[PDB]
Amino acid sequence: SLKNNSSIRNVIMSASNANDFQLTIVTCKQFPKLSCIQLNCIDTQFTKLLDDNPTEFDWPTYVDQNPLTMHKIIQLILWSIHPSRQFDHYESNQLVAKLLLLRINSTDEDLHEFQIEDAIWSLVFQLAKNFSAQKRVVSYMMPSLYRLLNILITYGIIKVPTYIRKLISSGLLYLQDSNDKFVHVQLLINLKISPLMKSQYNMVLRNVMEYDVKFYEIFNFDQLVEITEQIKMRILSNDITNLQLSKTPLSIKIMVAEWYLSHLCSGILSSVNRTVLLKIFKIFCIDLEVFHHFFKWIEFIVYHQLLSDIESLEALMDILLCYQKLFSQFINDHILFTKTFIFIYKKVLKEKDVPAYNVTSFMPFWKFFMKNFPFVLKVDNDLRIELQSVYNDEKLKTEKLKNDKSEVLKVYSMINNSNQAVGQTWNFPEVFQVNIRFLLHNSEIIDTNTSKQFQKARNNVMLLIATNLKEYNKFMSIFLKRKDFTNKNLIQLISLKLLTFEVTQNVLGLEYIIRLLPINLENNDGSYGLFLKYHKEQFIKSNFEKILLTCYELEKKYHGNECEINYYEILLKILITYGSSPKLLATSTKIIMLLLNDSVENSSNILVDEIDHVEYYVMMDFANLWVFQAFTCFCIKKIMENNEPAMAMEDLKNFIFQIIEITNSNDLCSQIFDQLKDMQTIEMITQIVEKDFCTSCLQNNNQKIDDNYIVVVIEIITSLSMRFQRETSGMIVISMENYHLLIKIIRQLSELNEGNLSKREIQIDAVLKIFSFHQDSIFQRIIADLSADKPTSPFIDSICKLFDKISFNLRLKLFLYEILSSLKSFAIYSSTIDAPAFHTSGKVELPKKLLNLPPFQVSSFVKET
Repeated sequence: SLKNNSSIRNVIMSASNANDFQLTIVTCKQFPKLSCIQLNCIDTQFTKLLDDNPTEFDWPTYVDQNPLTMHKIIQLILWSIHPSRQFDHYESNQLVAKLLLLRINSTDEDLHEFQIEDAIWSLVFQLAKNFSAQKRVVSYMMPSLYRLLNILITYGIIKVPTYIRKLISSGLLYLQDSNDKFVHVQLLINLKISPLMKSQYNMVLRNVMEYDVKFYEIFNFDQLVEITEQIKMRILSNDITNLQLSKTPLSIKIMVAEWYLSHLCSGILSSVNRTVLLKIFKIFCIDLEVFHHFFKWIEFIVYHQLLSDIESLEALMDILLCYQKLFSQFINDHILFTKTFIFIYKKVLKEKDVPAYNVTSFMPFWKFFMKNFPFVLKVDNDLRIELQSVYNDEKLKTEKLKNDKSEVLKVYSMINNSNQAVGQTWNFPEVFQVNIRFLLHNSEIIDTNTSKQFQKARNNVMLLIATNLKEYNKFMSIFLKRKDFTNKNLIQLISLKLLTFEVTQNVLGLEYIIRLLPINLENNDGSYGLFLKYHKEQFIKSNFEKILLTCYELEKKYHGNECEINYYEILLKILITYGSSPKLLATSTKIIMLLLNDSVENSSNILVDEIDHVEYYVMMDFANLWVFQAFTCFCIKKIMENNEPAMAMEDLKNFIFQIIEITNSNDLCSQIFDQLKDMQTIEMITQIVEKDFCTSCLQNNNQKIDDNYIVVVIEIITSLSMRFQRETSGMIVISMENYHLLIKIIRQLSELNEGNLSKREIQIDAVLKIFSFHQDSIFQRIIADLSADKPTSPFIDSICKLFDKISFNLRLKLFLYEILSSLKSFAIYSSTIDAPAFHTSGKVELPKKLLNLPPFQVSSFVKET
């Protein structure tokens, strides 16, 4: 409510980001300016995945501001962090679209988005390295928005008309204007019948000095032929090459996917094994047909079932899908489909029948679904019991021998005794030799070996652990080979518990270019799990700094890991803790420059000696990815506060805070910065944050003190002050502390000044009232004032009481809200006095005057109006 005035001011507005002069030297990238912060909203988005975020946002009417802001967040920071981010954004937009009551502020939103996309092109301009990365990354975000936007709320004709109007402006040659139109026109994914007349005509107009030139449509036909020929027979290498060739044009790939999807659906024979992984993986390369893959999977589900071993592997894909799985909305059918597979299986030779990956998915569905149905519940209950029963019967060795014998196919070599002792070595050796090459004539043997290894592990957990430990000690297996092994059967936890320093670096990043079973979840889970292990490894890794391999990799990994890791609330504290340590750890000015590296990496993310103010400006550039900025601010604040002199802290703390706030000079950004500085300070120390608030209160009082004398720039000053003061108050409330700094002289002076002139009160009433209300919001100051009256001799008048009375008299018709606040304060004061008078009564006699002024019934209520 502190920033209520600011919201009204916002109109159709746009955002342009300009690099700072200091930033240009360090090649820093500016973050597009935002009308509103909704930082809490930004924080929510990071932890939104695998939770029911959509129903809850509905509660807050942030569609006018947050939805536009949400698009920016989706575009800006997730490569692997938010796989379902564009889809999630579409869902958010879709929800808003569904909840439509008026034509106004609905259809236009799309127009505004188009304008924003156009704005991204403007930012790139000509020959700007910093601008290009932002614009280029912005161009990719715009392409994703165009795919999502086109499907639910976009017009092919309206977009074309806007582009035509735009060229007109660019009659005089402009380097920036020509490229953007061509780039956007190039992959708008328009319907073929509609697009040919319009797209070709547009190209003809821009044909001069254009590389694509004429016959853009023909290129689409040629691309479709190339995609189709490779797809029908073999051409696995060719398919990969086709994407590389077709990287330039997104639209051609989209057309090809539809043709591919139809062919897959038509074939009566069910897809199985490697082909399914290859079919989806190849399709995965083309970004546009995300839905098509899901539809194909469902149809496979709809169609006769494939091999059982493949089905287990297939679920892996579903697990990777995560939040994106929800978009398909085939969950009711899927449960039925899952049950159908359980019903369908008959001729399965695997005794173990492990369902842990499947059991985990079912558990996620129960937690995620939050609903009860007849078909779903019975199937889930039935699935848990069979796995439990096999484990209990797992100890018996006849079932183990029988399962082992079938894969082995030899009756005599049961190997029942010491199966782990010999089979594991064989499993370890047989699997290792052919997995890397992946040229085995028979697909059946590797699977059989894997099944045998799994069975042994299930049979004796302790024995399996011992065997795993033994393999590590021997160290006869290459690290590259080991990574492949970990993906399919070896446990990451065992690798994690005991590993070589060189091995640990290898363990963190795995290459999936070659076709293989998806291992996206285990790696994702470890990263999500902790911040101490990674930081510790980097620190230990950083110190050696040798051989230009592990050390080089570690620096890259740490920077990459922070960017990759989502700014979760739990994660942010860890991130702040690590960032603070990094900043705090450096003992030299040159290292200070190194942090510069982090900001550049964050604003890039592509696979003389100055002093404090430049750093403050760098902190100021930020839009949403504020964990790093917050940590830096907190460290700086802590250093300034800890000057070891009481006098020194006031001189420096006040100056630093004012400069940082003055430099920001904004609303949402300023609020975020104050909160971040406040949040970081509060997080590090509850008392230090309280100390900052007292300093802030003193700073606020000084600003408030000027108010009587200055009489100027109320709007700019109040917005920064209320927001900072409000944040401090929130922190204090959170800190469960009612303690406040004492500045009796300033509040009284302000009240007297306001009371004396009616006209003065009328001018800038909202700013004055909000400030006074914040000051009296806390009951700590009020209780102290009451004590003095009891303490003071005789019947001497109270200045504060007089000021309050004057305000009550004076505050008539200033604002509807102002009156309410005044009434509330008066009511609260009487209650406080009553609370104070709980012992024997100290006589005041000013209560009657106060009581008469505030009433909830009859004439008095009207009197307030």
